[PDB]
Amino acid sequence: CTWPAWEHFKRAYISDGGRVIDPSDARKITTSEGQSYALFFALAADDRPMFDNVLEWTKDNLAQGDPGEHLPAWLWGKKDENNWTVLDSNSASDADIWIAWSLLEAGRLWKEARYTTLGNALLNRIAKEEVVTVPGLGPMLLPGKVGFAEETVWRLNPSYLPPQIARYLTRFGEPWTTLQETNHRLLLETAPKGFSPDWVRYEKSKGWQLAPDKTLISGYAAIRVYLWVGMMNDHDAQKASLLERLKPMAALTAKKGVVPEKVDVATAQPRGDGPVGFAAALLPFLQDRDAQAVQRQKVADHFPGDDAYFSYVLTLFGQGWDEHRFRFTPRGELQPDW
Ligand SMILES: OC[C@H]1O[C@@H](O[C@H]2[C@H](O)[C@@H](O)[C@H](O[C@H]3[C@H](O)[C@@H](O)[C@H](O[C@H]4[C@H](O)[C@@H](O)[C@@H](O)O[C@@H]4CO)O[C@@H]3CO)O[C@@H]2CO)[C@H](O)[C@@H](O)[C@@H]1O
Ligand SMILES: OC[C@H]1O[C@@H](O[C@H]2[C@H](O)[C@@H](O)[C@H](O[C@H]3[C@H](O)[C@@H](O)[C@H](O)O[C@@H]3CO)O[C@@H]2CO)[C@H](O)[C@@H](O)[C@@H]1O
Ligand SMILES: OC[C@H]1O[C@@H](O[C@H]2[C@H](O)[C@@H](O)[C@H](O)O[C@@H]2CO)[C@H](O)[C@@H](O)[C@@H]1O
Repeated sequence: CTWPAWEHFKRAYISDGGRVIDPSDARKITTSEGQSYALFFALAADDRPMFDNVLEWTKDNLAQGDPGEHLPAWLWGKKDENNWTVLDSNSASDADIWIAWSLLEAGRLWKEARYTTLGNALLNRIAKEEVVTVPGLGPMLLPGKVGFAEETVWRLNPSYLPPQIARYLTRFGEPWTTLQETNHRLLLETAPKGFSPDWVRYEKSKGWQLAPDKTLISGYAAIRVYLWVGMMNDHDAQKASLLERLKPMAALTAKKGVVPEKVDVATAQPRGDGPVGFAAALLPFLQDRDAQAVQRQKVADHFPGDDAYFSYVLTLFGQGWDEHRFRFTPRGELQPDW
């Protein structure tokens, strides 16, 4: 029947009108990411009323009524004391992808063609507006429709296309067929010490820009890479290759029992202790039963409060998967626990 942590999330973080609010920002923001994760969780929980409430808010307030015609603006909130509105009209493609996947899986599982039609239109718009062929790489997913592509340099975010979602989307043909391959190579090629970067640049005639840099780190974006990989179905033939490349994050977490806040991608040097959400995010990733139980204790004893949006959503994914609240099939479909 119910998923208690999701029920609490609805009460503490989602407005009556269907917007996920990050309370830690003075502008009391909603992001397209937060909306997209709420759609996913509502679908996993078999919660069509909240799915629809969140979807309608997203459509009307981020997408000018129709995500098939307008990619959702990524940031919304208090712009001035008399104006709650879009704060940045640019898209975030990780959210766009999670919205598209959630609509397509809701349409399939709830047998609702309206969701399928909207998911298809949004997917097509993602391909049109934030997928480009990068010389040397092929088709790649940009992090947003503006701001990440210049004539000779591009910036990517390895957390933005979960491998299981890339595998699911290949059913729609190109560019998704090729994007699944370029995404897999992105993940393998940009983790030279086994740590995936938050953001990474590719430069024409030069390749991936992996030199040591205080900004080339596995942090609050890339923690999601390990989470997505951990939640891949074991029968996905590529899960093993990704676990093997990212194994240093598992070995480092097991060593002192603390997920690092930031790891230098070029040197593997860690700094800081990650929040509880990082512990939960590694639950599906850690294959060793003892290392995973150490992190489980931290999530149990330091479960995120109502002032911790990001750790809460990482916990709904990571603890949710740890509790069998949802699974992915080998093709990246939702295998629901309804
Ligand atoms: O125009 C001046 C300047 O713009 C640069 O492009 C910007 C672009 O204007 C801006 O919209 C975009 O903002 C990103 C933001 O940095 C990013 O953090 C956010 O990502 C979401 C995502 O959903 C998350 O899951 C995770 O990434 O965090 C947030 C949600 O919390 O997405 C927005 C939208 O893409 O950043 C661009 C690059 O900085 C130009 O590059 C520059 O040349 C110009 O000078
Ligand atoms: O016109 C564009 C869309 O506007 C939607 O209404 C928004 C209001 O314009 C906005 O003033 C209000 O802001 C709220 C905020 O939701 C709430 O969390 C905060 O505490 O108080 C603010 C001020 O009341 O948000 C709503 C959306 O939540 C229309 O609903 C929509 O149809 C229309 O397309
Ligand atoms: O880009 C990753 C991610 O950051 C989230 O907020 C972080 C923030 O990056 C960090 O500066 C702050 O100190 O802690 C929080 C998380 O505990 C943000 O909420 C996400 O939407 C964003 O995707």
